[PDB]
Amino acid sequence: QLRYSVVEESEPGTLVGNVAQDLGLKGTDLLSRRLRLGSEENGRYFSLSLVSGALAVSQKIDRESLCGASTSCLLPVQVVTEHPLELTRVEVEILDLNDNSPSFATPDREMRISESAAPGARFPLDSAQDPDVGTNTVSFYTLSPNSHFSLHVKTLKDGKLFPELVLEQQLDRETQARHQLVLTAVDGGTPARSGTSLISVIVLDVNDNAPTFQSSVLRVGLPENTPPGTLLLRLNATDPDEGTNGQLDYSFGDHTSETVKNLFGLDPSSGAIHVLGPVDFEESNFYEIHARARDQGQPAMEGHCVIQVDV
Ligand SMILES: *[C@@H]1O[C@H](CO)[C@@H](O[C@@H]2O[C@H](CO)[C@@H](O)[C@H](O)[C@H]2NC(C)=O)[C@H](O)[C@H]1NC(C)=O
Ligand SMILES: *[C@H]1O[C@H](CO)[C@@H](O)[C@H](O)[C@@H]1O
Ligand SMILES: *[C@H]1O[C@H](CO)[C@@H](O)[C@H](O)[C@@H]1O
Ligand SMILES: [Ca+2]
Ligand SMILES: [Ca+2]
Ligand SMILES: [Ca+2]
Ligand SMILES: [Ca+2]
Ligand SMILES: [Ca+2]
Ligand SMILES: [Ca+2]
Repeated sequence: QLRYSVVEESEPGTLVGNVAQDLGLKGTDLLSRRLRLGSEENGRYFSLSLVSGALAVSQKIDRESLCGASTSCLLPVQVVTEHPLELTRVEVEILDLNDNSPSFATPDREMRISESAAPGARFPLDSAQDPDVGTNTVSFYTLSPNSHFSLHVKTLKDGKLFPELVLEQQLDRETQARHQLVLTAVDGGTPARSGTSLISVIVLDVNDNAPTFQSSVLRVGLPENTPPGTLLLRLNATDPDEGTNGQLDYSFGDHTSETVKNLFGLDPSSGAIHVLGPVDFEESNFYEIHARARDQGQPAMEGHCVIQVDV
């Protein structure tokens, strides 16, 4: 017969409804007819005033803990009167308050994306939660302003939100090896409550840079009486890649003359060039040697250089 409503989390003593008034009871009738609550468990949440005859909240009620994700939260109690005895079914509806804030699984989420990632590659994000119902749950997401990733949220047939990152511009570890992005979930409350997640995109290295010498061609001079052991020059090639792909070992061309191979010595590590044999100006007065730096990776890459030695 009787249907009342009360807002969730309301403090004990909050009026739910005037039962006695609705049942046509007044004054002595409340004690003559022995107004009561049923022996059911739902009497733990409510109190029926001996004086007022009004139904009130007995303890702070959490509709999240009661109904969960139900559209409506009904709490049925039973009112008992005597002389004559007659029972009244009372349904109290617990209305949803926007007292829960959007939450993420982890404050910080790491995403390891390869540098070679093609534009348009989609990267699903962990969805946020908000145990409130209606618009009091997660309404929309926002992504902090950046230059490589785009936020995309689509609504499923379920109705739940599914956020994912979209790569707008191609990454480059040699520019920045880390992108920190902030993912914010916001509910549709007024005021709106929120939660964040710090997404640190770790750009994984790709061997897309070949070694490079300081100069394309470098010419040097050498006296005709240069003693063996003297270092002519030190090769300098730089690879901006990381780890193995950035380290290199020097080498001569695959078709360097045997004369230049015996006369000129090199170091596959330092790149320093020493002379071993004799060097007469009458035999030859010019040498072009094909220098070559090669990085340790798969697929490997190599840079090339030509050194002109004048004697
Ligand atoms: C070999 O060449 C590289 C670059 O080609 C040199 O790197 C230097 O790096 C510092 C980094 O702070 C820069 O400020 C310099 O301007 C770079 N130098 C040049 C010439 O570009 C590196 O010094 C060279 N090594 C030798 C032994 O000369
Ligand atoms: C999350 O977002 C809400 C609404 O933008 C803010 O009110 C809150 O302080 C947090 O920034
Ligand atoms: C959003 O902001 C909160 C509070 O500053 C952080 O805990 C979270 O990691 C994200 O940066
Ligand atoms: Ca609650
Ligand atoms: Ca709530
Ligand atoms: Ca909420
Ligand atoms: Ca690159
Ligand atoms: Ca790279
Ligand atoms: Ca390399």
